[PDB]
Amino acid sequence: PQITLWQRPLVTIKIGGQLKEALLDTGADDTVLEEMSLPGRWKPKMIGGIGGFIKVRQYDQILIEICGHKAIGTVLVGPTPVNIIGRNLLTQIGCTLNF
Amino acid sequence: PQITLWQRPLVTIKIGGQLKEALLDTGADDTVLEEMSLPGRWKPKMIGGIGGFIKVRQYDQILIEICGHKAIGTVLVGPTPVNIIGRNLLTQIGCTLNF
Ligand SMILES: COc1cc(CN2C(=O)N(Cc3ccc(O)c(OC)c3)N(C(=O)CCc3ccc(O)cc3)C[C@@H](O)[C@H]2Cc2ccccc2)ccc1O
Repeated sequence: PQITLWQRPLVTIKIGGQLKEALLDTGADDTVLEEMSLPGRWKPKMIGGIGGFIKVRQYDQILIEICGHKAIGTVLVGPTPVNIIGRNLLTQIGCTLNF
Repeated sequence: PQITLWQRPLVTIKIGGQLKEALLDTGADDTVLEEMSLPGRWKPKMIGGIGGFIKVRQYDQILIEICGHKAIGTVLVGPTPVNIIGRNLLTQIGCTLNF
C-alpha cells in the first residue's frame, strides 16, 4: 500500500495475540511498545530522543504482523507515549520512502 | 528516489544557504533542527517525544531544500538530538511510505 503523510501513519499490528495501533516511524531505529508481556528472556536497555531517555525491556526474535505482513525482530517494551514501529521491522515488510 | 530503511534515512538539506544533514522522519509531526539562526519573529512551541517534552522556537514560511526538493514551511529550532525533517515538509516534497 501507499501511505501519505498528511496524517500520522498509524496501522494496526498483531503481537502476542493482541491487536494494537502503531506509528510507522522512519526516524526510529527500534520498535518500542507500551508496557505489555512478551515470551522469552529480555535485556534492559535505554532509548532516548526528544525529551530524554526511558528504560525498556528488550525482547529479541518476536513475531509481529503489520498490515498483513508478518515479520520477526526485536521489540522494546517500556513507558513510551505511543507505540512505535521502527526501521528494524519496517525493513522486513519492505517499507520504503518515495518521492 | 526510493529510500530503503536498513540504515537511517539521512539526507542533505539546505537552509539559510548552508548544508546540513537531516533525518527523514515519518514519526515526527514537525521539522525540528538543532540550534541555528533564522530570520523574523518566532512563536513558542512544545514537542512531545519519547522522553518527555522540550521547548522550541517556531518560525514560519522558511525556505528549505530537502534532498534537492525546494520547500517553504514551518521550521522548529531547539535542543533536538538530530536535525529532523517531519511530516509537515515530507508532505510538501511528495514523500510517501510504500510496501
Ligand atoms: C510529535 O512530533 C514529533 C515527535 C518527535 C519525537 N520522537 C522521538 O522522541 N524519537 C525517539 C526515538 C524513538 C524510538 C526509537 O527507536 C529511536 O531510535 C533512534 C528514537 N525520535 C527521534 O528523536 C529521532 C532522533 C534520534 C536519532 C538518533 C538517536 O540516538 C536519538 C534520537 C523518533 C521520532 O519519530 C519521534 C517518535 C515519537 C512520536 C510521539 C511520541 C514519542 C516519540 C520529534 C519531532 C516531532 O515533530
